[PDB]
Amino acid sequence: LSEIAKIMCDGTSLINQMKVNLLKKNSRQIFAVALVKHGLFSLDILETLFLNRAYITAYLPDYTLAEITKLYKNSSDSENANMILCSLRFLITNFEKDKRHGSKYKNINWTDDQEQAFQKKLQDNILGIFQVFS
Repeated sequence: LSEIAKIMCDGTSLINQMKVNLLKKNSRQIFAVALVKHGLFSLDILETLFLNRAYITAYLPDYTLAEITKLYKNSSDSENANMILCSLRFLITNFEKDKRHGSKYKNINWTDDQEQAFQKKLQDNILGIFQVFS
């Protein structure tokens, strides 16, 4: 209810309505990203993450401003801070996304197939992210 505690002071009764929009209005990605960096990459939990308010329009945009902020956490004991994000680098498309490979991405291991595949995919959005950076 911290959000409910935050939304309450955020304005009276109509706040419950603005609670749903303002939830993802800022970050549906950084929210995911920090969470994806926090513990779990599971899309089902990601659904259950935003299912606590009010469909896939949240997970649709999850593919671009999104990918950027996830790369802004890179900072031995912090060696996995890269790994946790490094695993978030492998995972991508709807085929690979919609399935339990989302929980298998963190199993990295990394296929030699993708090694040339996502390099094409990151280079697709490599320019867009800097358009957000710059």
